[PDB]
Amino acid sequence: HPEFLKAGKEPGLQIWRVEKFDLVPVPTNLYGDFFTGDAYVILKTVQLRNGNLQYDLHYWLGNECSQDESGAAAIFTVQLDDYLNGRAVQHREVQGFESATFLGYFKSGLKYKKGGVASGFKHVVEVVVQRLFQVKGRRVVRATEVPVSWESFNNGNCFILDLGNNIHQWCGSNSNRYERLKATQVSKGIRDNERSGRARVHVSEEGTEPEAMLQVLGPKPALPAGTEDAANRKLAKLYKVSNGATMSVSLVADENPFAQGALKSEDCFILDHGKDGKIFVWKGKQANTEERKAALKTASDFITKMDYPKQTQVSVLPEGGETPLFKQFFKNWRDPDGLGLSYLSSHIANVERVPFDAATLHTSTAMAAQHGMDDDGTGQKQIWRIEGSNKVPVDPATYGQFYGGDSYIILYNYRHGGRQGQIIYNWQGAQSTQDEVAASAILTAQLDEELGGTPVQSRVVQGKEPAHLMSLFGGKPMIIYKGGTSREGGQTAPASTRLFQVRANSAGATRAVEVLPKAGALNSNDAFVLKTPSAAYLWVGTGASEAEKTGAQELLRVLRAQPVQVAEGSEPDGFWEALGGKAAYRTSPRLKDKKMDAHPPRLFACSNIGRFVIEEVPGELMQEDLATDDVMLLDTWDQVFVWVGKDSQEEEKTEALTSAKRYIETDPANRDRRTPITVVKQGFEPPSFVGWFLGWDDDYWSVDPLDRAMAELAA
Amino acid sequence: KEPGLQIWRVEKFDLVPVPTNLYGDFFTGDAYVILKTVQLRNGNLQYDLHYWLGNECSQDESGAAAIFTVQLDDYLNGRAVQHREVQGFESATFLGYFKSGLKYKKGGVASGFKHVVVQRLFQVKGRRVVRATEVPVSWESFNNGNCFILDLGNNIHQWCGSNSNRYERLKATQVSKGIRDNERSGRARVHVSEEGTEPEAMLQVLGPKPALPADAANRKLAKLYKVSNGGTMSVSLVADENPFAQGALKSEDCFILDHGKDGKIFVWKGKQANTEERKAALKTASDFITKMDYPKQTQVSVLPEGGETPLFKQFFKNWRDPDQTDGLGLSYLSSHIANVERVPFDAATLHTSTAMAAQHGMDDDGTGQKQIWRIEGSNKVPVDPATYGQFYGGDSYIILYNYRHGGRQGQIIYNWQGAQSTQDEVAASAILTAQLDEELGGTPVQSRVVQGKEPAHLMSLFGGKPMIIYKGGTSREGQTAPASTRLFQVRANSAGATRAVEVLPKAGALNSNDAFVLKTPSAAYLWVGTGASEAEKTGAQELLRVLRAQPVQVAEGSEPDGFWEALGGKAAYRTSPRLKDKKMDAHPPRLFACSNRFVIEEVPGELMQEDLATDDVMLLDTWDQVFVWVGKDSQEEEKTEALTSAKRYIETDPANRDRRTPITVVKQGFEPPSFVGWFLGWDDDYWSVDPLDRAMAELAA
Repeated sequence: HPEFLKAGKEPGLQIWRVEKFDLVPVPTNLYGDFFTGDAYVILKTVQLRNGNLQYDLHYWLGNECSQDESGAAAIFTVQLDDYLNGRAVQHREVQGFESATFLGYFKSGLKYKKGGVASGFKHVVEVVVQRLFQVKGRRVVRATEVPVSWESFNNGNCFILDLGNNIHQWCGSNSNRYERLKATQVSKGIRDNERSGRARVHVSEEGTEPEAMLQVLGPKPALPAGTEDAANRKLAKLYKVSNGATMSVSLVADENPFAQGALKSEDCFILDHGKDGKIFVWKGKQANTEERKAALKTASDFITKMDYPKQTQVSVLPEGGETPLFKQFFKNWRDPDGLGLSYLSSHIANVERVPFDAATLHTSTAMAAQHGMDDDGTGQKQIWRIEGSNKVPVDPATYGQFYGGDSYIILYNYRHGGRQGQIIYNWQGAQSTQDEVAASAILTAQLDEELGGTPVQSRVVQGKEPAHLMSLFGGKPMIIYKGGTSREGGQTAPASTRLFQVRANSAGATRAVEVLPKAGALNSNDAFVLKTPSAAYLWVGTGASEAEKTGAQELLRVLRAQPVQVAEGSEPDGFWEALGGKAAYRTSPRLKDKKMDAHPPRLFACSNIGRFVIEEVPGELMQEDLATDDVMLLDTWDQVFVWVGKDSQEEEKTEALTSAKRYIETDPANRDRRTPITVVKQGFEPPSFVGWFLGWDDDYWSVDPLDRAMAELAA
Repeated sequence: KEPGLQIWRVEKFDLVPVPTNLYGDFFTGDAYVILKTVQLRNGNLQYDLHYWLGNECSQDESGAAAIFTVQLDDYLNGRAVQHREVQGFESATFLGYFKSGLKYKKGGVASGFKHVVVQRLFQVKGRRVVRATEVPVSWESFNNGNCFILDLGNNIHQWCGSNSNRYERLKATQVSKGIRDNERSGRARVHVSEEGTEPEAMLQVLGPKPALPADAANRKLAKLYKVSNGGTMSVSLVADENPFAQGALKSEDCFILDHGKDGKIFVWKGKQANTEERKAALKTASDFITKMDYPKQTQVSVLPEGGETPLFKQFFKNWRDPDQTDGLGLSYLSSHIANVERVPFDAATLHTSTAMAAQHGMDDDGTGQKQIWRIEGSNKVPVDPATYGQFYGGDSYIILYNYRHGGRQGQIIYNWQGAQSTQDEVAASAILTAQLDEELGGTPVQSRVVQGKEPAHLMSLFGGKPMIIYKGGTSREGQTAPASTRLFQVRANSAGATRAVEVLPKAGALNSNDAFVLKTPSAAYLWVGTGASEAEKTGAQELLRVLRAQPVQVAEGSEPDGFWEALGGKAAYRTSPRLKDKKMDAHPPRLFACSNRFVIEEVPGELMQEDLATDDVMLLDTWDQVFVWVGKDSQEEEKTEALTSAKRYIETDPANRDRRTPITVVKQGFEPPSFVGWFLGWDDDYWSVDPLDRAMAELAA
């Protein structure tokens, strides 16, 4: 096709409308307008850090779309992918049920217009206009063209009466303030993109309609009320498809942590997630082109076969160009092989990576975010141990040591930019008795309130310490003992033979974590420390580095022993006697600075009818999307931030921790239950949260966001 | 207990709450218990338990109140600092709770009067501590130096003597206004007047007006006794002379720090003293007051081991709490700085936060225009700009600095006095300093520095190059030869900048916190202690570039043995870590008025611009520096003794302060940022209206 040669040559967005089995370019100033009676093809091109080009191929089906118009669109998708050499990821998008990736392409929102080719309508920028859009949606904004009549309105939503030179935006009496804010975007969209600027926008609500409005629609009658999932979404299954060349499927894994090696390069599989709205088709590199080219028809037969809604999202992925959300259904997925990985998520492609440099940290929110460090860790701090129902100050000589039968609270003073903040780390030991971890959690909440509700609150449980917590002790390592307690009452005797993994972080800080002394608790990239009655070893891995060694060295200074250095694979035998054998340890290195590519951040909104629902926020992360009446989650991989809007309900405010946990337990990746949670208050966000938002503004909430909008680009 | 302040009146062996809007009214016939609760930055609660005794108080409710305070100190786990307060003689801490002064009312429980048709008369005395005493309704109560209030209920009549002072009339109006707002819930009019303008209402009740009427340098020496049997109490002197050894306080005993010549005695309870003896600390202290024939009003503080107040601790040489370099704060947090937000130093943002400037002694980044002269004979000689930042200890210099902070510029004259300069030359620099000041409008700040105790902001004036301070010799030209082996100490400030001070090359002159440099005939070391960061050793590097020698970097504890011999051995030095950030906690800033016999009076409570009296000379004692604020209408003698007044404040201090402490003279209307930044609520236009003219207008009526 002639358009295939214009396609995917630069990074960007291309949209073609399927027009009697031809691809016809949509005018760029009109991207995001779609005709309900038509089908389209969308190609998104991402630059790949290493200069290569990556392709997301969508087709979009309108509700009034003909069955030949949708078939043409699917044919073009298979054949465009083929022109780009199967390297692309494909998406089938149905109106109103589009995927998060697609929705992120459209910042001003989506508009669904009445008509299509069959009825003789076109995108063509002399405007005699009389449309009406019903605007709905909170994070994803959709304006649906509707009949121009009061019977189309309701007190819940915002409506737009487009009269050409004047655009009338009208807000329901029950329209929420933030919804009103999203609707102003579609209006300026009409003003700036369709009218090239020369048009004026008018805002009103019930009982304030201008005469222009009342002329077109008539006297206003009385209006009814608006009408707006669950958290099953953890389980998934996997099938092997057959006879792409009439379809039969074989179950290949029934629970969810999946064996990567069940993906045999000679076949095609279907990752089923239909109850959360998604199915994937995985194409083996050596599957026969008859089956590779029927992937989408395969997918729809499978959707019919299990009786899922026809709106279900479908993607097809080529072996080796898999997406993070596909890869996360599998145990320990790793690429067989540069900068960046398989897939670079579009919403984070624009982010410049910033390596760690401790001198300029106080200057970069991007460094603070990308490395999880609010400051060098050298500020003032206080450390307590819970004993019954009281905080008991820790012996300051032992700051940096933590016993796993205890629970601690650490109040820490951070400075970044020229700004002060506080963090309250609540560290919950693995054998801390349940009455004490609970008291430690309540004592943490009270301390936060006694200090004005502004300190960040971070729950950590032993073994999954956040990076910033390790950097609090000078250059000394955080030492984490398996059990026992430092309370004056019950000193214990430590174990016979003990083993300490000593890992380091982006900043050079170390933590020494006691693990069971078995050979299989070893990792290639860290230093370790064994202690027998006889001798005291300092083992060091091929991937270990010096600060792992400097760290493991002063651990032995505390354990009152003296080292015997040992390199990997070149071990004395009294050593691997001291573990009850030899087995195989973890050798595969760590993602380090590729963690952001493998697990990009994700922003969700979350709510509690007695059921927990989460709705993901598409696109680049923007402060604008932090609704002050909402509770949001920012899922880094290493940690989950919970951002509490000032005007959220107090039942949701005090559940913040539980919502994060319920989010983590229902994750289809089988997330570590110990993953740290960090609650953060609107107006007091720490650097390691704001760094992720290009365009954070510190006075943003000083003027109300809706009052700004209805003026700043209004008049 | 949350934070806040709670007052109960002791009524027939019972604790009865005082209505909170009447806090500050005390019946002269009653006794009261007062609990001040403060929050400690780490969230913890800190308790100050006072009981207060009116002059007309029975010995029985005065004993009831003492029972209630020891028993309430019980409920709070022996953690509170306790105080006995006697009418007219209350501690500074106590008086800082009552912003509008105290009121001493006639009556008590025995005569049947509570706090709950009015015709009383109050006499108002006092300038920093305003006390209003209820007096008989009659011209016989009046005099011409004080202010009086004739409370007629719906009308309140403030009357000012002709010889009363303008700032006293100011404090009287806070009393009047208080009565209006608190006792009459806003619904009353205050009527001010003087002699001859008495309204008819006043002359109707008082009749026709007849013709009317109109100690320091001791506080330095104290002693310390051991207490047994607090049965019949016996004591034993354990130290007789001011600076006390922390060790003398043993945990099994109780001690009485005796400052009776200055009106206070302390009781210190150890953790391991038996429990009867501790509950008797009030009674112990009283008998000690009897045995020594001290006035019955002598103030009494009882402290628990580990929660001692910073005044107490300053009677000891180098108090060091066993644990705290870590944690927020220390033993005690003085109530008046308990609201102060703590800025850490950040040079980009310094020009915005006067609070940062105060809290670290830095009026600006140290980079403005400067001129430096050296004193030869009786003249200033411009120093070689290429040698700026070097100072010889046989010279004295003057340094005129141009500072900008906020939107505004100001200037500081530093007068550096070398420790070996000749008396005539150092005295001449002081005369010349004050002359450079009079010539620049009288407005610059003048700061006197002695060699070896240089203030933080001065050692920030020289790019990133350190201040180098050689012990002897002279920049004038006759320069002589350096000593064969020389030891240098390199300290850093909170702004990163550093200062290199030559010391005697010995062992006790090492300091774990600092970089050092030692030039022997042979080699050249760069000993870097455990506590020294990277600005300390990048300081010590260009001192090696000026001495034109080359280094052999040595860390602490692990030193080649020719190092220790170019010293003459290895003796014991200081390992202590310095307070740095918690300095403000150990030594909170106090504000004083002085008059030169030399008398000083502390100003209680939160530091308030309002307390800076235009006809006064005031001392603001931060710890690293004494400010003397000079009121634009004080008398010329007071103005010209400002330096020597400060110098006398320092010699007479019980802390045995360092005689080399910097002194900084400051003029009303021209205060530097590192001074205004201690007064939250500072206003530049404050003096653009007479403070009494403002207050008698819109504040009152």
